[PDB]
Amino acid sequence: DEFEMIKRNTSEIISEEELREVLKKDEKSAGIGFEPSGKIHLGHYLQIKKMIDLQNAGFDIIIYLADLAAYLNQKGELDEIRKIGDYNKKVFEAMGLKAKYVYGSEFQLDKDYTLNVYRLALKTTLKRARRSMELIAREDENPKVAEVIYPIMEVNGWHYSGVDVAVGGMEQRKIHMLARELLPKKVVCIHNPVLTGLDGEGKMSSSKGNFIAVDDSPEEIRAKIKKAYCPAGVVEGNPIMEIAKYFLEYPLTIKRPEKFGGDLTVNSYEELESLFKNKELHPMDLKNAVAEELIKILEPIRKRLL
Ligand SMILES: N[C@@H](Cc1ccc(-c2ccccn2)nc1)C(=O)O
Repeated sequence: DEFEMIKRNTSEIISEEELREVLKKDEKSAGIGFEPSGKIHLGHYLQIKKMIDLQNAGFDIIIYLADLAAYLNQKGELDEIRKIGDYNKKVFEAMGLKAKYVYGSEFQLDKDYTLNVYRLALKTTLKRARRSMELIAREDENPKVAEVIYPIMEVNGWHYSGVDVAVGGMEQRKIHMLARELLPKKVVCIHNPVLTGLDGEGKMSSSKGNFIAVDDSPEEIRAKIKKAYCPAGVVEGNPIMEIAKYFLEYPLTIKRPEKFGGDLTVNSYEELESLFKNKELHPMDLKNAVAEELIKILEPIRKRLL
């Protein structure tokens, strides 16, 4: 059903009971925001895929091109940030998402909005605001006051958005917790898992250059996958298995030379995981299949961008 379709491949739903209450409503809205990113990667796509799930489930979708957040988070000047946000919109549209796109700065600098930001700054401890930014803040040896304005800026955004559901990666959870504690309307928070970087050494991120971009060329995708961390039998923190879990359609046919066991059809990610944990499926053949199927999945996106 819709709940299950929404829940599929999420890390958590802050409350399932509250989301069930939302799904009874006819008019319901879900939002996500992104600091504009020079490259749109599989992390982004995972969340937009989830936004599409909600859209299919009768939700109106709003995407915040979070230009002011990105400004607060040291991404550059607003005019430049906004150009990147416009590029990001194009990618999201190429992904098949029709939604309303709003630049946070269209409303986040209004006088009454600001006064509410100050109101929330009185209710939010520095310690809690800092903790909320631990996975989000730009690396800074000398953390700026802007870092603790960021979470109250976003919390007030959620308040102003009027959405019933907020979406983001697990790293967003502490900011979302603040929103649920501070605001008169508790937003349902759907968190998506954070993908491991291709080298398996941290989470996948724009600043770490450890991601596959939705517009990477086939040859780039093949090279990135060839080189990725993918230890035999190891599923945990294996970025290739995660791509297989989050992006691929099943039944999945894995091509292999007969000398390695010949073509392999797997009817679910859970079978794939079993075959991989049991070492019936070698990294090399997993990689080849994941690279080819991923290329196919991203191709219509790469094709539109042009
Ligand atoms: N914290 C997210 C960025 C992010 C996400 C959402 C919002 C927001 C929500 C409602 C209205 C306005 N803005 N602002 C910023 C990230 O790390 O990409």
